[PDB]
Amino acid sequence: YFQGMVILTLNCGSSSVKYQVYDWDNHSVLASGVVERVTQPGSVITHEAKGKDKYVLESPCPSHTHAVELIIKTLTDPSVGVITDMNVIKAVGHRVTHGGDKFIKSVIVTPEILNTFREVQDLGPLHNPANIMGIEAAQKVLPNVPHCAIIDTAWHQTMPETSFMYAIPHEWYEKYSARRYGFHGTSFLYTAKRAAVILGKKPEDTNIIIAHIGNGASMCCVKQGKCFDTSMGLTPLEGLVMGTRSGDCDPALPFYIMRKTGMTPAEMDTALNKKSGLLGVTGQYVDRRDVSKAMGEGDKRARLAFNMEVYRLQKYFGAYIAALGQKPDAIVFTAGVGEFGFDTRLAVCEGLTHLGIKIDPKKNALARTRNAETCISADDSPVKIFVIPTDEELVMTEDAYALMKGTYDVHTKFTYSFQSPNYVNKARAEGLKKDLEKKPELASIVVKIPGAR
Amino acid sequence: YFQGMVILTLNCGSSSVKYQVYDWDNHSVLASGVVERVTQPGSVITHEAKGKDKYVLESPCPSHTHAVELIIKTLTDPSVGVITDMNVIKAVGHRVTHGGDKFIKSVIVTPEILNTFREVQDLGPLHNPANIMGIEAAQKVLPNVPHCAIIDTAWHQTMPETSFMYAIPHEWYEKYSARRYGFHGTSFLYTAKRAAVILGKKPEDTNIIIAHIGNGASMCCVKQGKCFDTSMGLTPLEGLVMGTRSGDCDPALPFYIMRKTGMTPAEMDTALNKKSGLLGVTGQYVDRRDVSKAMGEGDKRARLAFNMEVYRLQKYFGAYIAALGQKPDAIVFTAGVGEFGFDTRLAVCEGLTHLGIKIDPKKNALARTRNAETCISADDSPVKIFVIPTDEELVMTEDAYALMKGTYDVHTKFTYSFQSPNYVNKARAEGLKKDLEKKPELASIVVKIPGAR
Ligand SMILES: Nc1ncnc2c1ncn2[C@@H]1O[C@H](COP(=O)(O)O)[C@@H](O)[C@H]1O
Ligand SMILES: Nc1ncnc2c1ncn2[C@@H]1O[C@H](COP(=O)(O)O)[C@@H](O)[C@H]1O
Repeated sequence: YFQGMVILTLNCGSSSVKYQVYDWDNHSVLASGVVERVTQPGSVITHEAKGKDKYVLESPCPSHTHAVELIIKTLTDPSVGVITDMNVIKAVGHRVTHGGDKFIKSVIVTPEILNTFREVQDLGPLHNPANIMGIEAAQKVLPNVPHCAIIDTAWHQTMPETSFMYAIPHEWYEKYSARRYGFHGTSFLYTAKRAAVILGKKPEDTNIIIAHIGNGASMCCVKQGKCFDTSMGLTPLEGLVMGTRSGDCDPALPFYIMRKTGMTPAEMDTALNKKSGLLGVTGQYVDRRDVSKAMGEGDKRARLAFNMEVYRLQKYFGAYIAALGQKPDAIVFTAGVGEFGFDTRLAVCEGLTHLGIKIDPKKNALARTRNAETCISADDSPVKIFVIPTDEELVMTEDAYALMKGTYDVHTKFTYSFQSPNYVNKARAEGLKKDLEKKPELASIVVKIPGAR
Repeated sequence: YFQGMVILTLNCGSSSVKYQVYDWDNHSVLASGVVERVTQPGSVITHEAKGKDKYVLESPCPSHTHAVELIIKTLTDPSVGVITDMNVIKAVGHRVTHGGDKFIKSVIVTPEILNTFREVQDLGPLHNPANIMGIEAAQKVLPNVPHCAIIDTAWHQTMPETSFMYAIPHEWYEKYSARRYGFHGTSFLYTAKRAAVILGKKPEDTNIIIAHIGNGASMCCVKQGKCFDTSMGLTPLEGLVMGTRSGDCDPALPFYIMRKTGMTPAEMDTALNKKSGLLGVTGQYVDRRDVSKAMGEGDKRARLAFNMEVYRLQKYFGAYIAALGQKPDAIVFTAGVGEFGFDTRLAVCEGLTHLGIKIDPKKNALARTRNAETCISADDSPVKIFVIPTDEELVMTEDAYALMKGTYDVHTKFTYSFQSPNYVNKARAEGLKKDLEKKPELASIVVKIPGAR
């Protein structure tokens, strides 16, 4: 088939470049991978091409430009590559963490757009610099395609002022744009649209609450198909318990500790972002699998941490049920913990039965796959409970495709491929076939989508 | 009658000493008042004796000892006083803001207890110093009676670790006692016990949520008659919108602002505590009456601030309904806004009808008095809604009396006078008679107490 409508997506950190290559016309992920230790000794690419063994190569990358060059060379390599030449790529979608209130939707990057991103860099100091370095690097390597910014905060720009304002001097909002922004926007967008499909409803008629429980974790209250409130804040620090981030805390507690320790703001910021959360409570574990395993061995710090995560999730679900002003149609679990953490889901939902959230423990235990969307609520639960594995890369891919084509707009005025009842994820469909060979009962909880055939 | 069982209560700030004199055997408030501008030029006492006109005297008070001396001289004055001599006072109850996790209940002050309070002073740096100065001052003036500490954090010491732990390095808890403490403890204790009486239930069987909405504001989740969670934190900064405090905020937002402004921790702490909240949002108003009046004049900043307060209350009610694991028996409004702010109560409750909270707008509009406990829910509301004017001074009085007598204990093992169905507040009963002359319909919403006669 025609193989020339390919989209590259990139997510660049201070030390890494993650990539995916998507063939739009064949609706297929051709490859994904990561360059690690960028700007450091020992830079290395791990490249996973469809249908092939993992490829690993150490090659120095003192800059993000070297990392993007290594990716392109690997993608076009005759033996390990997946595209014939670099011109197969027709657009690049870049993750940008923070758009302030200057960006409500994805954009094609221009010099003026880059200047505007510099005006908001101070809002996302731990993330935006490397995101922008990745844009600048890829523009040098792939100069003849549009480079697009898909912005983690943009989804949440529908929040009303009563949700996004902090109770702080109004001058801090007016002069420094201090307000709630929220993150995980591409995940919430994708999962909100999938939830609407599963419910058989137009998005604008849906009222749902989504928990993106990854290493970073946040919740979104979706009212009439739009973000109404979300748990992260000005920065990704606020809200739920996370792997290494504190989430919610008395704003004065960091001062008490700074006085006690001698720490200064940037290193209190790093303690709250890199030494807190599950790692802080347990003293050693970041991954929820390790917390759950240690709890099962008797580790009281892990048992506490597990329960703190559960309790804060319960409180946020209750808060956002209140904020909706009505019973939600559904709650949604996504990201790694949401998709695999059956014990977290059980403990959360069992504490919410008086709010209409009735899990079926048998269904919940089966939902331990990335390859299917499932319904784990009891048949008569007032509120449906869905596990919807996310697809942030697809949002980035489709935004870049639609910006290149000229049809992209904000989601209240634009229709995504994955809003179709007949949308399929080819790689996940193949993985599901394998999952069903080992656990045939999983088929009983896969969602039944109205209008699909 | 015998007039010699008198208890003095004191609440000392950096610049003030508030006092009340309670005749225990005659069950009557003899006087209350305040010395203002203590340690400052222009110190002045305002003294309100039962049945007399307000008395005001300027008299210099360079120390809290001078202020306590001025109070005692005023109380024993032949013309404006209320007691024959200082030895009529048999005990003194002092407000202490922060007890850390070292105090679970009220105590008679000894030198060793004072040393223990110094170990926790760093947890309540804006409040405990003046509280302790007041104890030391009153011990000099009234050396022959017990001085008792009634501690704002103690009520909340029943919280379980899953509620009180922050997701921070465990060393900060272990080395610096960093955890959630909560405040308004005397108000929650009193109102929780009154709610149990009104419900006709033993306290240990009650599950209620109390909003103490004063200039400072916090909420308490009372599970089986004990605090389970509360909205203030390590310090009084966390949680609800307040007159000048921010309440909840991304812990990283103060760093973004400090970088932007040059402010240092103590002055960021003061901005968040003294220039935020309603004052920060509106730019000029602290008192909810001014916010509501300005909203009614069209002030968009006041309208925003009103709505932010309402929305955060809704979220906390939803969070604490979730945390209870069951429908609450009742929600309770108290303190000045809770007792008079009918518009706040209406807006909060109308957004919670799907959680069983159904206000009756006619009843709500009548509940604008400090002199009665009322029920403002619709007759068939799943969750009762009570307005219970608080009485922090009575808790302080009774704790001091019971410590002096030797019968005091933590509230799960001790019975207060105001747990009787037949408990009466004499001054409020007289004020209610006057309220009913002007608004006879108020009588229709006064609570009907099981077993009262
Ligand atoms: N099987 C599992 N059970 C529980 N948590 C998991 C599992 N697999 C991955 N995770 C969590 O998912 C996180 C990654 O999620 P994500 O941010 O969606 O990639 C990891 O840091 C783990 O905490
Ligand atoms: N009539 C009223 N309506 C609304 N709020 C009031 C009213 N009277 C007092 N308040 C609020 O109550 C606060 C004092 O409450 P408290 O801390 O309980 O003394 C004031 O700062 C006002 O914001």
